[PDB]
Amino acid sequence: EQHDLFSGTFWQNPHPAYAALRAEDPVRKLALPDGPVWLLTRYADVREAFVDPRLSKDWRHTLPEDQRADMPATPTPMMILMDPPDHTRLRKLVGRSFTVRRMNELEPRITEIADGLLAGLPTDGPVDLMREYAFQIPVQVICELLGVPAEDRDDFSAWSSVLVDDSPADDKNAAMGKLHGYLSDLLERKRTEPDDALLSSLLAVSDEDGDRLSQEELVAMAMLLLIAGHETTVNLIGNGVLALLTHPDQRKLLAEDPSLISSAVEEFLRFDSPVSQAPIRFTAEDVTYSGVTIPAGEMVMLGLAAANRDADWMPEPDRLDITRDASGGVFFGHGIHFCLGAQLARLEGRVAIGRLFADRPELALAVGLDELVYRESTLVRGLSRMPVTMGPRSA
Ligand code: HEM
Repeated sequence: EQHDLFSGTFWQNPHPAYAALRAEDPVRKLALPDGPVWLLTRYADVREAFVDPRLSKDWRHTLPEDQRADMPATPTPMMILMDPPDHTRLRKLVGRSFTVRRMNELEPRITEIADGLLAGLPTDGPVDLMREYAFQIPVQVICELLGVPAEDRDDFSAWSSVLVDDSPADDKNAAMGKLHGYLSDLLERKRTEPDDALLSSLLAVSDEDGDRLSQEELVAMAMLLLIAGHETTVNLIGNGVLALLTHPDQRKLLAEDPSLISSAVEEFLRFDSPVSQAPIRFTAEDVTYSGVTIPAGEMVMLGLAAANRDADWMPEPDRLDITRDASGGVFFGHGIHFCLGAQLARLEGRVAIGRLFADRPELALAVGLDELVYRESTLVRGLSRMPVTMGPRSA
């Protein structure tokens, strides 16, 4: 029978809806509030679509040919909203700074951030694990990555939460201006006073033809990292913790062998992908997937959460198996826009989740599954809150 889509029963558990879509309606127009968008749910179609040159990030394909003259490529020069060759240049410049060592160097800091939060949580609560733990880690990590002065952090975090929906969308519109101004000035302090962190690194960036990020590009890139790395990581933590709380068997396996945490994080990303659909693509011309044709100029979402449970890709896809092999999941995307932060996200997930279950072996949900409340956000699989009882700290 007809499962609700992006409404009703869908928000608490969209997986049955996605399974029915993959089986019966794999390429489907969705009447979303701000406008209709097409959804692809089969793994093979999603994978193809990510490398389909006819599926663009350039919103100007929504305009008929005669209306394009005046029009800018992007509303903000963010690399995620570009096609090659412009994307290729920004990806080359920023990518330089995302070194293996920079990631390894962050691990002790992420560990300290997690331990600091864990220390302040009570044994008997109940406590909202989202507000109190998952929400805090990723922005504190972004602060560390970028080199936001520790005095400016609680302020930085404050305006960051405003971007992750506190009140109406009037304030975010100006919170961007605050973060833009703040980052703009910080970049100046880094220029005068180089440090080992990312903002400083991004200024040095210079290819042999002398190329470098403009002042405008630098701030847009920093804002992109904040936005791309905050809510996403929060939901990796929230969703992975929930997966363990709801699968006693897998939780036992991890407890007996803590080294499974890396494999576990890959499986959480597959089993309940936090970026549930990829951000919109635009058809540059008509495309046909699973015999269904999407006209030129349309908006298209790639169903990552749906694709990651496609049995044509992964056998027993509805089973959580933290020993499973990750291979080929689409939770970080695929092709040219593949998540720049994937290594950092994976690090944050394994520290946040691994340390929590190590610190609090008797952690338990304090409500029934049917009582969990998810954010009604098209591209997000995210708990609004997670009531838990932390239980005693491990011996
Ligand atoms: C925590 C879990 C995360 C998930 C599931 C995730 C997922 C994704 C996905 C699916 C894409 C590609 C979107 C598309 O092709 O339309 C992407 C791109 C991107 N992500 Fe992540 N992300 C995560 C964390 C992060 C973090 C921590 C950072 C930075 C520290 C980051 C930075 C970026 C950037 C800059 C892009 C754009 C890359 C490009 O356009 O070339 N992400 N992410």
